[PDB]
Amino acid sequence: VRPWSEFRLTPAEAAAAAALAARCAQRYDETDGPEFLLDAPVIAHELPRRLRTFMARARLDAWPHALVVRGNPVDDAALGSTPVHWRTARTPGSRPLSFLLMLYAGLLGDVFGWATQQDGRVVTDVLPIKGGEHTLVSSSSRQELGWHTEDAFSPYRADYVGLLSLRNPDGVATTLAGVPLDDLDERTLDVLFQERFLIRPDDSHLQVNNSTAQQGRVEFEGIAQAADRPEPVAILTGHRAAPHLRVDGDFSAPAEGDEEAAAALGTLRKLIDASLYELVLDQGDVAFIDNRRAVHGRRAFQPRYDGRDRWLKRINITRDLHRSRKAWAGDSRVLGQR
Amino acid sequence: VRPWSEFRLTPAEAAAAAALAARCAQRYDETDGPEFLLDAPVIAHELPRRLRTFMARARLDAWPHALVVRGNPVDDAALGSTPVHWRTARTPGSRPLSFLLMLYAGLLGDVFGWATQQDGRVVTDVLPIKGGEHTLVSSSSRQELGWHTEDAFSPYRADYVGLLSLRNPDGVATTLAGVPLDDLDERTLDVLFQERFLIRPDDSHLQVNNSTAQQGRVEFEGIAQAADRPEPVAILTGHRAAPHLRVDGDFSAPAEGDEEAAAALGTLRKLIDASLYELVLDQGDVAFIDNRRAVHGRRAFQPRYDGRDRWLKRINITRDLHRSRKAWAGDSRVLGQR
Ligand SMILES: NC(=[NH2+])NCCC[C@H](N)C(=O)O
Ligand SMILES: NC(=[NH2+])NCCC[C@H](N)C(=O)O
Ligand SMILES: O=C(O)CCC(=O)C(=O)O
Ligand SMILES: O=C(O)CCC(=O)C(=O)O
Ligand SMILES: [Fe+2]
Ligand SMILES: [Fe+2]
Repeated sequence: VRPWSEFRLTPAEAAAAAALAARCAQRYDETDGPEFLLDAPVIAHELPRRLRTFMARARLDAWPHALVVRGNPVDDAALGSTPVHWRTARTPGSRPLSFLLMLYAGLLGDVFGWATQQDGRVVTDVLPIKGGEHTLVSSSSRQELGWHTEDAFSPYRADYVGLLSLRNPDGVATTLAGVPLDDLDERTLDVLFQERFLIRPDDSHLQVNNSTAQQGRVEFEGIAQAADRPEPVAILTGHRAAPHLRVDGDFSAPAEGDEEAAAALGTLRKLIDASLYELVLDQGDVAFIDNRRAVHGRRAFQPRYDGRDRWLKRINITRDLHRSRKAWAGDSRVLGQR
Repeated sequence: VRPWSEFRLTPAEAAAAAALAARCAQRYDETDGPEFLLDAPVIAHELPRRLRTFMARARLDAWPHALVVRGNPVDDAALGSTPVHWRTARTPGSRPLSFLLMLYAGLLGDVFGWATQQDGRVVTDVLPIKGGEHTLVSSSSRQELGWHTEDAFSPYRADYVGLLSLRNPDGVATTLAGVPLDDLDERTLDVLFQERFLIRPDDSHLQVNNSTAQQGRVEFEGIAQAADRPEPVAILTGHRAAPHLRVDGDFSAPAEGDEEAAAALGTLRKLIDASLYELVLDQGDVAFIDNRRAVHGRRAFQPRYDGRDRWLKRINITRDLHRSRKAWAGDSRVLGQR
């Protein structure tokens, strides 16, 4: 069995999808422009029908932790070297694949970015940054990226996180875990459903991990409020037989002095640690991780820094953009508050 | 200006959409079968491109209370007489248009029904029922159907309510109103955002307005719990500059003894009453009402009972089916709890 839903493109289907993305790259200036943001969901209707059927059906299944699409061709010579930083990572060689990721994402929902993450970009980059090996952000390497709900601190966090592997020569594993419902006793479950936990914003939302500019500066103040004064929230929500999950192994805490909540979180930690499994995104594989059913991370790896490091394109997806309307900057798709 | 977003099909576009719906009616046994429920969203990708662009873009706009599509051809001779009851309302003449409504709905989200409403049907019927002129349900006529959020009692209520006019010879108006934000003072607004109100299920969820059978019987018990023991909820949620609305003019009440909450609800009533406007769905018009931004109703009218009464097909749409997973019966798209 597999805890995720998987689809493998035929070479013909993969070529057709690539051709469509290349056409988009020819017609539009960038992926994050207002034009392509609006058009991509409709252009995505031209993708191979079997893939559209998979994405429409698999999203509605009750069980999978992710939707995985294998077999998108990538030519390393055409792609070029892995960027040394996300700032300069919008290379011409990676451009068609960025368009491709957004097309696939459009079949699942409304894409968006954060003003406080990688300069408000919608399509972001995951790659190892020299000197940042032992950090809590996606550009880490030597230190394992601990399991987490994406942007757990925020009520506007994605429903799906898309990851497209541009290259991964050494097969470094993405980690995943669902709610450990087979082992959570009812008392512990009861406590996890109560608003007795604190969840602060991760380090990617700090100014230090963004470019030196006034572009999207006011949104960093809302990150500070979330870090300094986190209101108590629940870890589990919804149906007790299939709960949605909101937790971060490195940024979650119990409400101050609440030892019963602490015990529940401690138990949850051990159960997620013990059930954590691996998904290897080989070059050309795309995963859309269900950010409500599963937490995810990335195994520790030794970075190369020789031009062929592991490199993913990444995108946040929500089923309903209007859920985050308080955090809207304007007509843009870049979220944040004060 | 218009408070809703409007689209008029060209005759060619309308004919193409009709042709697609007719093809679906030929290929599938019914609209509510598991097959067409799953396929309709992908088949909808074959609708006229200008319409798909409208639906993709208009849904993301911040302002409209509804998305209105004009100009679907309807032949009264082909359609046949208006049914005397919803039970027998799945007539061959109305079948293609039911498929059409579901195709359009598939562009906006996941369709669903309620076990306690019209025998769990996904595509439901709005028509006057003889002897039921002065009721609080959609089959009323002589008594105005007061403004309401659809299924306000439930946290699984639709994001969009679709209404397709099969006929409306006397131009009876659907009523609509947004949040009266131009007139709500901040104190009143503050109170409406607090969990100080009760909202009970409407009369369409009662057993008396469903067929005599054991089909979907356990779900009526959850309706009783909502009616007997309503937990306090808010009327307004989300962004204060653009709140989402949850209210029913005939089923909302303040929390017991809460006079400040009562004052706020009383004020809201008068402001919605005063700002209520009309939308006439002529034969062939389809409206997708934003059930979070607007309340809606229907003007009082004199029923004919001569075979040509006003008749709509209706459908509930959610942006995320998994929001209601506690209320899932099984793999079906019919909601309810105990
Ligand atoms: N436990 C954690 N490391 N949480 C933060 C995860 C990494 C973060 N989502 C980023 O893009 O950098
Ligand atoms: N205030 C009201 N009348 N609320 C109930 C509205 C009618 C209900 N949605 C039905 O289908 O019959
Ligand atoms: O590198 C990976 O596979 C996971 C990256 C990740 O968790 C993130 O960017 O949020
Ligand atoms: O008849 C109309 O136009 C409105 C019907 C309605 O409000 C409903 O069926 O929920
Ligand atoms: Fe992540
Ligand atoms: Fe209604």
